[PDB]
Amino acid sequence: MSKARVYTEVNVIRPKDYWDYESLIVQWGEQDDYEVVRKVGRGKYSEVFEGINVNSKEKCIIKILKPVKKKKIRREIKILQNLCGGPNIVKLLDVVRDQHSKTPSLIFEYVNSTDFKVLYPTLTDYDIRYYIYELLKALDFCHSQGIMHRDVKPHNVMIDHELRKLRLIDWGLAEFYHPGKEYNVRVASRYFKGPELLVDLQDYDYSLDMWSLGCMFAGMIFRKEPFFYGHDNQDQLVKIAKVLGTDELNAYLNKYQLELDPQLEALVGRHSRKPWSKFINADNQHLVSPEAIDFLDKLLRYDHQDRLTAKEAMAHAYFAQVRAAETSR
Ligand SMILES: Nc1ncnc2c1ncn2[C@@H]1O[C@H](COP(=O)(O)OP(=O)(O)NP(=O)(O)O)[C@@H](O)[C@H]1O
Ligand SMILES: [Cl-]
Ligand SMILES: [Cl-]
Ligand SMILES: [Cl-]
Ligand SMILES: [Mg+2]
Repeated sequence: MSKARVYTEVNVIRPKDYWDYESLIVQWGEQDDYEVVRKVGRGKYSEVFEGINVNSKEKCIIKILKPVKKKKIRREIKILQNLCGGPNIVKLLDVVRDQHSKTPSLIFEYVNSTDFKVLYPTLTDYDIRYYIYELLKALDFCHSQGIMHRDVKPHNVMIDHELRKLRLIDWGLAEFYHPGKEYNVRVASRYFKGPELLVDLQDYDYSLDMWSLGCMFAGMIFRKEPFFYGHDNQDQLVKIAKVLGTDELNAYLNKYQLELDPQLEALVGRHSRKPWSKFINADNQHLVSPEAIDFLDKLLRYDHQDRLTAKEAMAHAYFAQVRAAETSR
């Protein structure tokens, strides 16, 4: 079986009540202490509003969880409480519920987000280095708490470009890492699913989040988001294989003793690894550097054991000056 290279035993050492979200008894707050002000988003499982504290009027975010199973409600709540206060994690402020319908609501800090479709074309070489570093600080922290995010994507990375604050949000797909556990591969979003999700490798770890970050980083520096534009889960692996090459995919399949479907094998075919320099053009050359390619190259690997950890990534030469500006304080 496969185990994480780092933070392998966190949930083994911690007391059971840290990761046993099934047995969590929520201590709810007064639900009438908040009221919606304007609907701000939606989803398959919730409907998030810009709320407002009834007293302070101070704004917030009210994520009203739809009829989901109580086991998944407790999981997201327990993860948000374990990660509260960590660097660049969205701050859970309160947890309330109706008392009549038992419908729960998660109260978050408000973030003056700029949607990635609007913000990303205006990001510079320095902006990308800074924001990816802030996102790496969030991933390293949650990995150090024995938790995988499993839904890293631009829609879940809130950026207030005026204050240059970043917040990793949406933890409804997050899970505790237990060594040797077989997880559901129906996680994350199509364009950011790691190869392990597309080949049914169920004993994945924190490195799944590093692949998703790699897809984001590729789409940013090449100004081609989504970078792997697959039309379904099978075509997603095909889009990956024509970039990374099939010969390293075959080695990946042989190592973990996996096998592709007869149908999927016909679509993947045989392909040479494409050099990252082939994706440079006049519109994105100002964002692409040799350090950027080396850092990207060490994230997008079939074998999840060869991907950089978050801490290994923060130490890459691509982030040298960002660390210089950070240590100066
Ligand atoms: N703290 C926040 N501040 C501002 N907007 C927020 C905040 N949290 C969430 N949102 C908005 O709400 C949207 C969806 O919230 P989210 O927590 O991802 O619910 P969701 O149902 O899990 N979405 P999904 O990825 O489809 O499952 C985001 O894309 C933002 O536009
Ligand atoms: Cl799940
Ligand atoms: Cl290259
Ligand atoms: Cl990590
Ligand atoms: Mg989301």
